[PDB]
Amino acid sequence: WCKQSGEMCNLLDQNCCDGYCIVLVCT
Repeated sequence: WCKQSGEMCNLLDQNCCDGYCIVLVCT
């Protein structure tokens, strides 16, 4: 269950598909 790079993410518990969470959106 990955998160599209650009969806709602978390700065401590993010789970982007293969990038990182900045501010409030995965990349």
